[PDB]
Amino acid sequence: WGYDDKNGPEQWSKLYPIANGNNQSPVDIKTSETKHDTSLKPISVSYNPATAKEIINVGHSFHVNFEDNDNRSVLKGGPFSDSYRLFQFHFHWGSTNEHGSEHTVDGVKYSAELHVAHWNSAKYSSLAEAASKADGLAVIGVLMKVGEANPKLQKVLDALQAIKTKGKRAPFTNFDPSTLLPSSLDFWTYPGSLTHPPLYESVTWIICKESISVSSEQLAQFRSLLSNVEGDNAVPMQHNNRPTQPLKGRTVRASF
Ligand SMILES: NS(=O)(=O)c1cc(-c2nnn[nH]2)c(NCc2cccs2)cc1Cl
Ligand SMILES: [Zn+2]
Repeated sequence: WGYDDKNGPEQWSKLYPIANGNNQSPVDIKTSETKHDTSLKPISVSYNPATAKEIINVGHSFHVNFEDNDNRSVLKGGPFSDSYRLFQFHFHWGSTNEHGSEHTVDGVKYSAELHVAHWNSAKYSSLAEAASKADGLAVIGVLMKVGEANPKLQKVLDALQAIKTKGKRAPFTNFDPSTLLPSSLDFWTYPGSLTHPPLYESVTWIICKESISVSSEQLAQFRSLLSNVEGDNAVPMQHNNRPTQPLKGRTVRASF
């Protein structure tokens, strides 16, 4: 699976027919159609930098994975009664600065998007159990607007040189990804899906109102990762953002 013409978002529905389901992600958030929900509590994140484990080139992207054997690193609040356990963060980007976010806001496309992913450790005992459950996953999305270089990305960007080709992996330790979140945690929430196969409709999306910055040159560092395995002809990871999907009657709630 990838973002090419023959393995990309338009091809996913042949093995994953949920791609055409009613709770698919990402979406365009129309702010005139959001419903302010008074019952939404503030997002609370409390992550232990010691849970940072590994950075991996997965061919179409890179993932930073976390130790998830215990509740050292948790998300609570917002729409949730259950505590969610941090397990990964990653980014999405586009071929040029003009697009690359997954979510849009009032049709506006940003240059990239951060995803911070968690699984419901109150109700389930593993990511594998949680992955397919309607209440199983919680992902914070942060829209990334091209502009000033973001110094909080530095450890992540410095690590990429050790995972240049598909399947390379390296230790990635002592990192608290709450340092990447915007200063305001005002958010939108809706019920949706993984944005990559297998596209399970198991994700409660938390989309931050406030963007964070990224430079043109930092985006170029993402696009210079290689989708090929070592020794093959180099094939840059140009883009990995899924198009926005129909809301199909879902309501986006606003904390603000
Ligand atoms: N983009 S996203 O909706 O945040 C997302 C994307 C992926 C992905 N992207 N590439 N490969 N996997 C993912 N992988 C881990 C899994 C969890 C459960 C089953 S597989 C988890 C999340 Cl939440
Ligand atoms: Zn993602």
